[PDB]
Amino acid sequence: SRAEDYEVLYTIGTGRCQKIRRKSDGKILVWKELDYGSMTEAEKQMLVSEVNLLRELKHPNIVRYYDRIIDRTNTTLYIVMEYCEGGDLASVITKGTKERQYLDEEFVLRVMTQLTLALKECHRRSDLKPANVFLDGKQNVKLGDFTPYYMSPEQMNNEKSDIWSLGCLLYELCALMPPFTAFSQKELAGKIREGKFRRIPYRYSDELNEIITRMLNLKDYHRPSVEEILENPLILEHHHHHH
Ligand SMILES: COc1cccc(-c2cnc(N)c(N3CCC(C(=O)O)CC3)n2)c1
Ligand SMILES: [Cl-]
Ligand SMILES: [Cl-]
Ligand SMILES: [Cl-]
Ligand SMILES: [Cl-]
Repeated sequence: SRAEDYEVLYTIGTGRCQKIRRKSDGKILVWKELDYGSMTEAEKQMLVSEVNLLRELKHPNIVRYYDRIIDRTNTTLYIVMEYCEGGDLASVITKGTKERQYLDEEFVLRVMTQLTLALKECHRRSDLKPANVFLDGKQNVKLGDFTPYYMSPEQMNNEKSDIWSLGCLLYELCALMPPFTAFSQKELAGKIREGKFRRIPYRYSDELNEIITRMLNLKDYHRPSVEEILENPLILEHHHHHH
């Protein structure tokens, strides 16, 4: 549990995220670097609190956080977590736009199934966007992190709010653009409150279109619950995580 136990391979993004290798057994991991040198005792206490709660989230569809490492010489805290070799979903959407190629329905069903189960676990314990959703090396989808395109009408003015955000994310995976677009937040808010959007492309089934649309209902109480989503006939065993 010291930084010297690991070698940095390279920087993933900029605190700063780095792919690292554990020296003892060669295991590939990543860590996030948090410089706490500019923080008050009160801000460091809330940091330690947040980090200890991260450690108890064990679920196949939530990024796994293993360890935390302190380096007082640099006032740097390192959060060691699993490595998701597939990167984030935002980059998958970007790729699709550039290649002018829509994503497979099977892929969208996997994201839906696995993110719905991550949310179910989050709700049971008590920010859904493509940049916070990660892919591993075997088609598994994991929620991480922890212009407001995905802002729900009610949050504009609740576990059903998360359903709205998943609807927006799944819609963007299919259309390669969010359901509501605009140049300012006030214009965005107008579009959102009206609750109209284009059908996802026709290569996607009426059944997939229907459930996404339901998640985007203006009335939180008409959006399907996590349990109602998972009962959908589209969602099969192979859409779930597999080790
Ligand atoms: C090029 O490969 C990439 C691209 C983008 C992200 C990643 C990646 C891989 N594994 C991770 N555990 C990871 N993180 C997911 C969790 C994030 C968080 O808790 O702040 C930090 C970044 N990102 C890899
Ligand atoms: Cl898994
Ligand atoms: Cl296209
Ligand atoms: Cl269309
Ligand atoms: Cl199969």
